[PDB]
Amino acid sequence: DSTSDLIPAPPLSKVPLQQNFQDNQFQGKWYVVGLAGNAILREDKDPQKMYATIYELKEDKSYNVTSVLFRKKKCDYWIRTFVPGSQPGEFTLGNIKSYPGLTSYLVRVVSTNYNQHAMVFFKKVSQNREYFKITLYGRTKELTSELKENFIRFSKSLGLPENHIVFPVPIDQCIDG
Ligand SMILES: O=C(NCCCN(CCCCN(CCCNC(=O)c1cccc(=O)n1O)C(=O)c1cccc(=O)n1O)C(=O)c1cccc(=O)n1O)c1cccc(=O)n1O
Ligand SMILES: [Am+3]
Ligand SMILES: [Cl-]
Repeated sequence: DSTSDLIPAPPLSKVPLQQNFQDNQFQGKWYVVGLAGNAILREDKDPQKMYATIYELKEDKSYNVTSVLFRKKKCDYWIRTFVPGSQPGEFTLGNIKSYPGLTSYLVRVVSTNYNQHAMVFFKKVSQNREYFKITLYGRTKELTSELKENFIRFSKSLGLPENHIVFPVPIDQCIDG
């Protein structure tokens, strides 16, 4: 039992897909350098820490995707599968039935140059609520003011105000394996 209120998800027409997506080149470790979404809230008290996400391309061309987070003084690992969707660079979550409440989960790689930066769009419906986010990935923990501003401009184009955009603080624990 609850009430909640969310900024509506954008139409998918407003979310570009990276042209000629190269699944092999996208593999390896990415740091989460920016986050924006209808459940992202800039929280001064307890700032969001950076985490890392590792993409491994399997034989069947799905990804095994592993996120590594520092929480409660430990390294925490979240492993899931991205299954190729309706065009290259688009995916759905594998084994959706195994996640209670979850009815849909879409990933779309918006842009990347494979060896420095990427922006990836996610949309999920859980308990009948529609969440969306944009993740800014870096191959390193830093990215430029310019790239941050581009991410902010893109996020705003999807209806997000500035207080729904955060830049996680770089850390050294866990994520530099
Ligand atoms: O609104 C979104 N995100 C911002 C709030 C994140 N958060 C606060 C942080 C929680 C900490 N964790 C979660 C790590 C563990 N997770 C899970 O066992 C899990 C299982 C199944 C689906 C799923 O989504 N998760 O996370 C991350 O930091 C983390 C790292 C990497 C990828 C990732 O996805 N997460 O969350 C939430 O509580 C939340 C609210 C609403 C939806 C939602 O999925 N989550 O996780 C969102 C929109 C659309 C797809 C989507 O996956 N997300 O997260
Ligand atoms: Am999530
Ligand atoms: Cl991620």
